[PDB]
Amino acid sequence: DMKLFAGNATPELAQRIANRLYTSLGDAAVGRFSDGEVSVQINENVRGGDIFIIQSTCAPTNDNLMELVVMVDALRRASAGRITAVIPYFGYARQDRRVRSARVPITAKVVADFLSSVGVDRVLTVDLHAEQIQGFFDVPVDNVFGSPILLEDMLQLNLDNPIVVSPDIGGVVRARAIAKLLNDTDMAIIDKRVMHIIGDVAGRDCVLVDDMIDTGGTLCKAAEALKERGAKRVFAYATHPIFSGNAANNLRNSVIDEVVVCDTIPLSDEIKSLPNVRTLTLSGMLAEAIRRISNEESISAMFEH
Amino acid sequence: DMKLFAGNATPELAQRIANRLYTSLGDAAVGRFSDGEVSVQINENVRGGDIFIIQSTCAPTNDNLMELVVMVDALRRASAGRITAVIPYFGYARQDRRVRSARVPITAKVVADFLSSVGVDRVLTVDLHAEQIQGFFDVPVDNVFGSPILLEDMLQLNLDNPIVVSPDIGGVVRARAIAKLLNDTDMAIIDKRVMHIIGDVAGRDCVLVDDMIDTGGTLCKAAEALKERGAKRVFAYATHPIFSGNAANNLRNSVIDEVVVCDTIPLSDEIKSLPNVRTLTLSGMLAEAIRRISNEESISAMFEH
Amino acid sequence: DMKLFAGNATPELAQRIANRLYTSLGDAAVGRFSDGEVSVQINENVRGGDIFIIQSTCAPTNDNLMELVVMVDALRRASAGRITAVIPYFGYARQDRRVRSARVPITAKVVADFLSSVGVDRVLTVDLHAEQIQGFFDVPVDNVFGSPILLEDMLQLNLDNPIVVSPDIGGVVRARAIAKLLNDTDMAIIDKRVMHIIGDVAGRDCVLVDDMIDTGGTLCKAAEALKERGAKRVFAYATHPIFSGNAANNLRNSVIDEVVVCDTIPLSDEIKSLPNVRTLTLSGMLAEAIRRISNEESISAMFEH
Amino acid sequence: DMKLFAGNATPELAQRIANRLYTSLGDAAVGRFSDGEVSVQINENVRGGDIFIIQSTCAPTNDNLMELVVMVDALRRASAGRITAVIPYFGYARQDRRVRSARVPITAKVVADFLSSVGVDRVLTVDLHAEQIQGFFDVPVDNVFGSPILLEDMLQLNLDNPIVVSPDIGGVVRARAIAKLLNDTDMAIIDKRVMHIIGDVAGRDCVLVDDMIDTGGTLCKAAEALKERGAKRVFAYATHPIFSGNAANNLRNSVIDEVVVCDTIPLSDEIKSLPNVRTLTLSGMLAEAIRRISNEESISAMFEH
Amino acid sequence: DMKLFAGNATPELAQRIANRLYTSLGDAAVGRFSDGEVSVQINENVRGGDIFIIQSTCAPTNDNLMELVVMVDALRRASAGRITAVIPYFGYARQDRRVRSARVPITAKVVADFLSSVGVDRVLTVDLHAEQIQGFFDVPVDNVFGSPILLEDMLQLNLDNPIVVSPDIGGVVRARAIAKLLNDTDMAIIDKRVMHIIGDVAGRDCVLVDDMIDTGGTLCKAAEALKERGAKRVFAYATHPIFSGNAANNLRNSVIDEVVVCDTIPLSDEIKSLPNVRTLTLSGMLAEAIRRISNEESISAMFEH
Amino acid sequence: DMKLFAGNATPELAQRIANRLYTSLGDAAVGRFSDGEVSVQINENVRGGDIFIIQSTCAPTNDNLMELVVMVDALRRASAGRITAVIPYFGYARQDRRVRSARVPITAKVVADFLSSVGVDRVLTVDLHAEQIQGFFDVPVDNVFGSPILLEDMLQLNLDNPIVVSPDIGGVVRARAIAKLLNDTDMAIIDKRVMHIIGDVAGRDCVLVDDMIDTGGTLCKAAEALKERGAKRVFAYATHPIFSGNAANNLRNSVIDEVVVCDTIPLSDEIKSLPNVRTLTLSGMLAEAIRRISNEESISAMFEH
Repeated sequence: DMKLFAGNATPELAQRIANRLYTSLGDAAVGRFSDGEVSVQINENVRGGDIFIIQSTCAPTNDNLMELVVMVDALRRASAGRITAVIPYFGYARQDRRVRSARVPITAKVVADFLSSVGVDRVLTVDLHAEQIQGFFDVPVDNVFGSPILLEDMLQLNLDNPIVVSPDIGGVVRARAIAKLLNDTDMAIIDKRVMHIIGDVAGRDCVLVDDMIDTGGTLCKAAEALKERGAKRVFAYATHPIFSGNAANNLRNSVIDEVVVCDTIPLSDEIKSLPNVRTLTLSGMLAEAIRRISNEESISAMFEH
Repeated sequence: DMKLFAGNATPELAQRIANRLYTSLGDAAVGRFSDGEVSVQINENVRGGDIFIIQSTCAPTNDNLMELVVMVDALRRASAGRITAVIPYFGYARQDRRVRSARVPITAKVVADFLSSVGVDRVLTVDLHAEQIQGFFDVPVDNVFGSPILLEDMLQLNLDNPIVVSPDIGGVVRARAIAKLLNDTDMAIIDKRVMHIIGDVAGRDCVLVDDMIDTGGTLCKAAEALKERGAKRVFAYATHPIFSGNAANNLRNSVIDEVVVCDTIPLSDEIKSLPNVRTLTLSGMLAEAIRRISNEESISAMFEH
Repeated sequence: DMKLFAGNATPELAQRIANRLYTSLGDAAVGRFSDGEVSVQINENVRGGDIFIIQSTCAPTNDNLMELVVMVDALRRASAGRITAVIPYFGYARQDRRVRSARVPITAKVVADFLSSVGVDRVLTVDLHAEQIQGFFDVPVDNVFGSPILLEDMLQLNLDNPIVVSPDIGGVVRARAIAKLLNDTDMAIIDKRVMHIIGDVAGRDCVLVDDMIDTGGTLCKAAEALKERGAKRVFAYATHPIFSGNAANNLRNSVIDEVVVCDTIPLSDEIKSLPNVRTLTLSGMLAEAIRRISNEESISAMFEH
Repeated sequence: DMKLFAGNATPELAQRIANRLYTSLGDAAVGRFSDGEVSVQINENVRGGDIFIIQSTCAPTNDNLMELVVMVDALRRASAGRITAVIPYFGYARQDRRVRSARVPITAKVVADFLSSVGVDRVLTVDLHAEQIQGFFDVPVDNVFGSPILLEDMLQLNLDNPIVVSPDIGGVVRARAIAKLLNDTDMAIIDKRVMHIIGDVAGRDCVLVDDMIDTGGTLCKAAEALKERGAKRVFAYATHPIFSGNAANNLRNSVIDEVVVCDTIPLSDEIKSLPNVRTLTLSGMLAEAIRRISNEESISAMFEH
Repeated sequence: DMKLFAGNATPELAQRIANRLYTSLGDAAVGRFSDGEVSVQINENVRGGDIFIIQSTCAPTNDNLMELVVMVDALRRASAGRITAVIPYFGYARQDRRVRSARVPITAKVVADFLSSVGVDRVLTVDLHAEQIQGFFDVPVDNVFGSPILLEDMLQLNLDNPIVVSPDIGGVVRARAIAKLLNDTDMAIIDKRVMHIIGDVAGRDCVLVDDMIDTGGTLCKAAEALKERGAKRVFAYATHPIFSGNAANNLRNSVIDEVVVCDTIPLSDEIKSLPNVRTLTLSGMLAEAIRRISNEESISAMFEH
Repeated sequence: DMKLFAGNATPELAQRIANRLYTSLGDAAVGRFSDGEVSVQINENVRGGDIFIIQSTCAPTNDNLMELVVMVDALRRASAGRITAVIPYFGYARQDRRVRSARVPITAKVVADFLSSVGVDRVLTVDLHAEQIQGFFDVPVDNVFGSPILLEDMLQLNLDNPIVVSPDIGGVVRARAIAKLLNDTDMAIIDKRVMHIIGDVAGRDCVLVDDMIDTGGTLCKAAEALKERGAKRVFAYATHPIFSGNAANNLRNSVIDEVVVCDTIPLSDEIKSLPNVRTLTLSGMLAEAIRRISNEESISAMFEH
């Protein structure tokens, strides 16, 4: 009784997930009216079904989120059994954007409350900030991780002497975990006092790890700082290729030799033109997670022995 | 303790209302981040205050609505006393858009629930469809009407022998009311069997009345149909100048001599270039309504003796 | 696991539905105490069952609605699995009753909220005003239509040259739909300027169509107006036989030759004494709808090819 | 900013309260439509006001309760500041009606939830069962007592040697309290094994005390049982004169010399014809309670030194 | 799909129930941090399962209740299907504790609301005060009774001429029911004017019945009062052995020959040292109730033919 | 109309705040029953008042939290106007306690929801983790900071050459802020690879800064690590003196010369016996914050020019 629907944010990823589930996307016409309002209508029978909506809240964030909530409402009024919102990238949840006024909203809370109000039953995201936002949901949240796929790709290319360098001081726990998993290699930290790199970096291959790349910026500066001191090659691995701002003149005019990202965001054409940017796929893991959520099997058993 | 804030949809109308209230707009920086997410921060002290947010949900509808709800959340977390959302045009509430699938959402209900969830205390709209949407709100809704201003402008230009013609069959009650108010003049109906005009139209001045103009379309066709039979001049009066689609080649290539609208929507530049389109202002009525809501005075006493 | 319960509004219709489902009504003693309060007690085991309550909110409206909500509460506290309220006629939902004070409640909203609060999971009505009230429910609403049965009875009696006449101007969409379905016959409108009948009516058989008959009134006046100009016979078809006020001296002292109604309201004895009033039955359609709701089958597939 | 409104249950008591507050009842037309649905419309301006609704939920209980909730909704949608429901007698709250099925609703809970849902802010009742029902309300409940007025009337008529006799075993705490207050007189209990009267009753004046009289019944039987053994006179004092069933042939064909009740229920004409039934008034206490609730003064200071 | 979890209040009773269900307690580490906060973590996979939590809210009440709600939250965030809270003794629900200030909370309501908020779906208690507290829950409550087991143990020891004596006047209904069930024996009441025992007690065996024993106190005084007049033996039967205060010097320094209680509370060691205190077990009835709740079978059919 | 109430967690701090407000604590008897349940009763009249409850949720956490929610319920049922919960230390909110099972509750969310459910209107805490927990509250939260008082005490004792050292890597932002405020002194970090101290520490006075001290532990180890390399004196400044575990043998058997804490937790006697532990007071700041919250003045204006 599992049915898959998709919006307009990630149609390719939705098609890949549908292919790996040996099914097809549902028949729903999701489009825009003349004045810009979201138009949604369901042409299938979804009564009592187990519905999954694959809709990342990537740029344009507001249109995608409105599509998501309007589809949820249309499916809830059509007597759908359970609605799961598969959101590969959760939009209004970034923590590294704080302009100092102290009178600011909590937009992740707003989005979580609106999702719960419109009728969402479950959430399945990828690499959420798994310390804060899971408390904003009154519905169960299944957070799956893109780290295993990125790490299994890291092990493929046979780095000389890998060292994991966190691009900043906030994200050192993830770097430590990846370093421990990756053959228990060495450890390094970039600190912005200028740059204060901590550890030994000389004649090695560095692997910067992050959950996001917005405008290059911090990653490009960290790569430059640790390549000033004779790092052989610099590989930057990220899960969410937001690539806003310029992010195409920052990557080209940089010393990073390869940026590896996942396919949670469509990765617009100008980035595709770059030669040193390669994208992985989360379709297999997301399909397995969807199948296990539908059948009430252990999601955590997918990531550990 | 009344404070006024504005977003980015209607900044001119908000400034006019603030001028007529002998006050100034509050200091809130409402803008966009690099990736398109709404950024809101309040630079004033709004603790215990009586806050009004002037934000029409016009095109682009989703960005404007997200600005509105994010401002409401930011003000609610800043210990604002009461939050009133002054929405001159309510976006996802049109009834004349029905594509036949029968599995469709009720978007006005979704917007009303999200407004109530984020922390809105009152709503003040202009010319809402005052039979359905007021039941979707669990907060009080003050619906003020743009009919008195349009009618007082109608009486100014000294029509030869005015006759009120409803552009379609759904909106005949409003046409009857305006005809009764306007010196108890004659009555006519356009019916789409082709066009089936009902009543006497010959050597008179016709005044089409509607609450909205989207793409010309129905109004242009009605004007052509009733000018086939020797109508002297045709004036179309509307409250909400949505003007989507073309709405600039429809108006120019038409026989309408003057289109009079209100200022609930910014009325983009290409429409401004047209010579036969003139806009009124609702700033005085909205300012009086805001002042009466703040002081708990009779709003209905503003429109009747 | 389907169980059927009934109150005191429509016991005959409930028995007919139970007969067509090859089952029997549940054992619940629904009665009145000495002081007039509703007494409800369930003598069956309804734990985990799929419960349906057949209770029209017809006159006396308040007693019937109180019976309905008290039965819902009694079944919800008895660990019933799902409760569906089959309401053939929704009571506080009429739109053609507006006395002008502008300070009035929305009673349909009140009833919907109270139904949702007491523990109703689904609603199944017949010929609701399917543009407004479905937004007042936060539970799914299945609106089934009595039009197919009335129309299939219309086609039986072999009208000479049928023409569909809407009794007023508000309900012209339904008349147009029925005219299109009924061999694509002609079209006519009654307008109250006196009566302003639009179209050709002479030597034909007219079929007035409405969703309700309260006191004769509008239908009797329309029949008189269109029989002034040589209409052969006049048949009035309605879904809800409210028949309040007099509605028995209006029908007898009228020129309508046959009034055909459905059995959503018990149709009290004085109306039964009339010879020109004949009632159809919705028991088959309601039984099929109940069976399809219980088994999660397509309700819309019942009404279209 | 205090305004008083009334329904159709207790219009005389509402008028008395309005007279003692030196004000007048608000202008609201509360009536019935042709089909029996409650019609409510507010002809006053109640924006920001402090509204009190005086509406007992006495027989007919369902119509009165529907009037109450419809008035509450009409006032809440008219931007009323605070709504207090003054309910002199709470209807669906009796505990001495238990038919043994164990699958029964809790109707007091249903009424409390519906009152809270429709928009009631406070409740002010008289002689509620102040151990259970106050937990069913999520709004503050002010329970005032009719005991002081009944007791001050008891002390007036100069009983020979008063003894307080509880009509049954459940209500012995109230009898003990009244006996302690009434000059610390003696104590007696009626027990239904036949009747098992406990204590000394001979040559004395007995004063049965209860919060309600439904059909005579228990009180008449207790009076007969304790007058079998030479009780001089028997006075029955109650707060709520429900007087359902017969309650007019039970009182006449009884040995009770005087039944004293309050005016929370209109006390229909046949009871008025009886000579041995006298009614007190709670209008003064209710007016003082309303005035103290509006001004945020101590209600409990009204009943104690 | 049934899983059983336990806290730290009643681990022995939970183990007995798990043994009678031919299963084992789930793997959850419920403990305390250094500062006293409750630590809970689930080491099993409970996705989609039917979870039961066996946790009495006995002394220490606050720690046990916090353990219960924290386990409920941990299981709800782990995608548990349905959570049933098996609470053999409900803590904040006693009615025989009223200190006179009239400004007091309703703690049973607070606990019920917090249980409903944290995510509890059903409640299964033993010998609750089944007239008030069941209305405080918006989730179904299954109240099972320890009376059959106590009564079947009463019939075992072959009393000479049993007479059921209620320890006070409030609990006479339960005493009457047990007397009717126990061979329809005689009836007696203890009344505190000193003690006013009602009925014949001489040369008989008395069986005091209560739902609770807190500090001896009332039961010890009643036993002394009815043994002043030549009662052969006095047996006190209770369901909840709270045994607070002293309750060990009251029982030893008393004339009660045997106190029989159930195992809803762990019955601390000093009480175990007493020779005249014997405990029964509710594990069989609770296991049957759990099995019937999981399989949606009639609970009431467990207690009657 | 401001009234102050206190529980049993922090009676001294509550008395100090009441003294600085020139008022007295309200008359509420907050105690324990025999079985350990919280007993609360209000002996004052709090109708319409502006109530503040000063109750830290410190050890024993569960008893203190239950006292808090029971007082809130008792005051809400007594018609209190607004209830503000002044919680100097929020209990179930620590983030540095993560045992790895991934099936764990979010206890801060549970406490926030229960506070909102029982009827709390506002929260005023001290040095909360101001990035996560403020989103768990649907009521406004006023987070005041103990940093200004600790820093003004730091500047008093005339350190030789102060350097701020963060005890770990998570809390480096607060250390950077305090270093910038404290004459823009130098910066250092302790990193646990053993200890990896970053920066220059030799012949200086180090000032470790943290929001909490639980068991010494991390702070003692950091002090030892940075005193291995010739630090003159080591001062540890904290806001919340939890001091659980041993925390009295860790501090004595350490090289820290002075531990300065605030008075949000009663700081039990064994810690008082230590000579090198000195406590500050937040009573002035909390009194000013309470006064400004009551009068709707700017709280943020208290901490900045």
